[PDB]
Amino acid sequence: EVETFAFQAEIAQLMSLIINTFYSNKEIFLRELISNSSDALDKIRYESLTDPSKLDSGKELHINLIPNKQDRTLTIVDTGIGMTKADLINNLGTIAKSGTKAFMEALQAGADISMIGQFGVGFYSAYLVAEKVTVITKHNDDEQYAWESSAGGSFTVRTDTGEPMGRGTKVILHLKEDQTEYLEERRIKEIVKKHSQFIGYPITLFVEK
Ligand SMILES: CCCCNC(=O)N(C)[C@@H]1C[C@@H]2C=C[C@H]1C2
Repeated sequence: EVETFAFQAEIAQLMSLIINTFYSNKEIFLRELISNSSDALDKIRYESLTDPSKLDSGKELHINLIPNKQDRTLTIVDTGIGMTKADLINNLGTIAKSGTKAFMEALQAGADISMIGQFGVGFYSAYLVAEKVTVITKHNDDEQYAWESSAGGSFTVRTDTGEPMGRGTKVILHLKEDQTEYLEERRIKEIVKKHSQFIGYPITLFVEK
């Protein structure tokens, strides 16, 4: 059972600005997704201080970067707090509405797309490099869900049947044809070292076979 939803108008507007604006410094997408993973890990770490059973679904707090040249995908996996169905469908998009409006006003004032993180909507920078984004997520209080969008104004959410995650979030970037440089080990290392060197969780860059 796949449910289809319309993005809020302001968020659809942000995604098409991200997709259509000429902007060469696309690598900042990785910093934004890693920062998102770091916050999700902070959240479950804090919550587990007052309730250790919240780590029954997995004690390890880490971030994995998994390129796959065969599928042309880059996956960012974290074992953070995860996202409920209400998060995916409504809550997070609602929060993002005000940061979207502020971000788009700043861009009129001379700001540039690399400051998207200061407005809390860094996730959508994924569409600098991806034609389609799949997010698999599991929160302790909900089931495993798959969110997906190729932009164009709509996203889908379904219950996920694949491998159980335990807890956390997996962002699968289906890369545009001319953005395969972000599948290369030396390029990913360069970006992580430049923008994410002080992230307080182990970041493991997988290599391909
Ligand atoms: C925790 C790492 C992801 C942070 N998520 C966001 O910032 N969102 C706006 C959400 C991602 C999916 C698209 C919209 C919602 C659901």
